[PDB]
Amino acid sequence: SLIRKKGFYKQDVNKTAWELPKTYVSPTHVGSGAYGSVCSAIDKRSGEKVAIKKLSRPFQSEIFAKRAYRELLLLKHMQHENVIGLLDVFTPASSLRNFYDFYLVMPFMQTDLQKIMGMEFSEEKIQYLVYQMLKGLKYIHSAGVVHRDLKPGNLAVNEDCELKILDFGLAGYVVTRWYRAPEVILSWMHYNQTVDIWSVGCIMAEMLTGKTLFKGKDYLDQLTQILKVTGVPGTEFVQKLNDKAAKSYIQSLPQTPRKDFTQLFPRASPQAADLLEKMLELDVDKRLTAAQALTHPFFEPFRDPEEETEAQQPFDDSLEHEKLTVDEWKQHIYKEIVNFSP
Repeated sequence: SLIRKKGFYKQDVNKTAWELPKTYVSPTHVGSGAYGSVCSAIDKRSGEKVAIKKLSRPFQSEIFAKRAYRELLLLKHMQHENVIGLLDVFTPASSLRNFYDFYLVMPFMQTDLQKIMGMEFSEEKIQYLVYQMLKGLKYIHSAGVVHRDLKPGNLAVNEDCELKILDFGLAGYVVTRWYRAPEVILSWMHYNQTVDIWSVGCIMAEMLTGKTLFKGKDYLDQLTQILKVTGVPGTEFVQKLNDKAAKSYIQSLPQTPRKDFTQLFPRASPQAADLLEKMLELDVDKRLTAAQALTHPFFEPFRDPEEETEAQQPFDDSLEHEKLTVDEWKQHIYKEIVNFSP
């Protein structure tokens, strides 16, 4: 019968109370978000700086509980240098009655691409960063997991430009959708894993030019911006649309041809423009996969096939379809926390 597990101490971080194991010291506020908040801390077992995410009221609803469970399972499953992973998971709770939240411990990353975007990117820096993005995507895709909301704010980077993908596998009024694939925005055919490769294309274009590639105040406005770049698609593509109205709209447009991408991107190398052309492709069956993109000459200076690993096993969340009670989800989560091993 306890207030918290032995070896836990209570401390305020960013004016909220955290409960941490003795082994994590000097907690320092990093940020507050939609599902929790993050601090940095020193693991006195090594002196390594780590990030700790405190989940905020994950058991407030079945929705939040389910997301918390899936996130924990996803982070545990993936084992790849360019995919954010878990060093540790803990809760101060001593029982289910006491179980209100838990904490994820992760490699500390200084910043993210959104924060350093606009700063000047040599093509070498773009090669390096995009290569790492694509290795991470190859890996999660190979486990049957897509990101679906890849954007610069989800790409963590450190001082050495090492990169890790955040917030994968967890995907109104007018939220920004600048990096989302057209087939997702318009739901005009079913998407495959290359939805994320569209996003890579958008992010790479922005690193090249300094400007967001596509914006728009509504979906049709954004589509108009996209077609300025892709050209109005022809017969092979149009036949694949499952939205009759969208098809008719496309067939009724001024039928403006695509590219030249070396003209659209006047400062890009031929290999950069060629890769962009193959990622910013409306046809989801022709768009490059991550594995294919990694073989492109743009990455020749950095390519190491040995680093381009696949997940040995598919991500398997049996309870993904299940509708359980918060108490039931708690037990599942509670169990998953105990079983963890670094």
